[PDB]
Amino acid sequence: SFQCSNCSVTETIRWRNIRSKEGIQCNACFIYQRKYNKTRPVTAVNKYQKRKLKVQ
DNA sequence: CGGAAAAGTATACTTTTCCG
DNA sequence: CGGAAAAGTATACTTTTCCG
Ligand SMILES: [Zn+2]
Repeated sequence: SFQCSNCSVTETIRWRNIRSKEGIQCNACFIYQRKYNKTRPVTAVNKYQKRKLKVQ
């Protein structure tokens, strides 16, 4: 176990330290940044439709 | 007030390393 | 030398806010 370089929560449902230099222990900083860094992959949107296809 | 897009967190699949 | 297990990586999928 390590720590995030922004969050800091030992109980990480799924880590992301990625042996390199920094240690993004959390899954929030990397995955949430999808839209906050650039154009989030439309892949997650394609399945997102699963909700939008039921009611609209 | 409702729906659409943003957002967020878990999970599913995958990989990398260690040890029998 | 290969299997196993946890971390890694990103999409999946449901909720919420906000504007039409
Ligand atoms: Zn973080």
